[PDB]
Amino acid sequence: ETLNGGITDMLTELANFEKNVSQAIHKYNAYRKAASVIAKYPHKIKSGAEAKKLPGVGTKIAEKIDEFLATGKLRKLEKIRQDDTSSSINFLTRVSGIGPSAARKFVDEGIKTLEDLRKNEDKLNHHQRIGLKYFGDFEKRIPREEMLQMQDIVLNEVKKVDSEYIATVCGSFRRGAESSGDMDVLLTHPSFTSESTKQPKLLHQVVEQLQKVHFITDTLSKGETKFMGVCQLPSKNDEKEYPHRRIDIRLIPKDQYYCGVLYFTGSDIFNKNMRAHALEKGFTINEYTIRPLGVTGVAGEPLPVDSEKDIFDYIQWKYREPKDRSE
DNA sequence: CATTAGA
DNA sequence: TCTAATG
Ligand code: NA
Ligand code: NA
Repeated sequence: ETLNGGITDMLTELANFEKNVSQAIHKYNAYRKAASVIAKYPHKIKSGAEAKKLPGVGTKIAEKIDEFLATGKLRKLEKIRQDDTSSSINFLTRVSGIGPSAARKFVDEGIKTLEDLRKNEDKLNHHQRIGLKYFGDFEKRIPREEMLQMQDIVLNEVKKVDSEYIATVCGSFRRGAESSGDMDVLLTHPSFTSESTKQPKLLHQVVEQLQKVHFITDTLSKGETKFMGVCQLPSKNDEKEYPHRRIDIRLIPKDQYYCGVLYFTGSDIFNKNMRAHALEKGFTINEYTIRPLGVTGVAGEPLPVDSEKDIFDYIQWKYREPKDRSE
């Protein structure tokens, strides 16, 4: 957790490099398994050799470790930290819509900057257009103050359109959290579940609503069960307009909401820990259901849920207010 | 680990 | 269709 601090960090920088700049899924995949294990290691690594005895630690990394342990740095790490090319890809990538592949391509055309981007806005697709457009706001955190307002909006429509809707703003927001990255709306409706052959309109219907009123301002992607867009709060009595905010609405078959919802609300740790428990308690949890574990090895059969409670019960835990779904 | 775009 | 990107 700290005794292995730098080692793990160098390792991740490294891993990251292969992954992004180079197309080195393997090397990259190496660095991380390595960073995973040294992290677990209970002791202060004193040398490559020592490290080396570990699984995943080949000679390649050991070597790296000594140098860093030796001198407060690593050259390669230094060389890469310097390089404009690689530097360039690390940057472009921030653009929502821009991945590594695209990053490299742009770079090799000479697109390195933001401006560069604008000059060749033509070479960009919609998503990437909007990513570039809202570059600034997309980087900014959402205050809970704002969150509440937004939420309030979405909840109001959803209902106005159909009363039978059920929306849940998941995430950290849902976990109390003072700020949030974007907003997630868990959507479900009774007339939609596991089997009931869809109702795409069920999604569409509301998307449309949000837009009609101008909450939704852009679409990154709209498909039958997953919308990806941009939204924004009505800039009051002027002098202050709102930043454009990332947003994701998604249709869920009523018979899987609470799992979905439990799940999405995290925290990543709570899940696992919650997940790990259902296992002893003879279960199996995942993004959509909970199933009784059968001796033979495995076993199925989707236990029925009407609240985040039911699920708890099943595994006989204490209902944890999301506030405390912290870990 | 899945759903959407894209070309 | 593959492949890329976000979640
Ligand atoms: Na080894
Ligand atoms: Na990006």
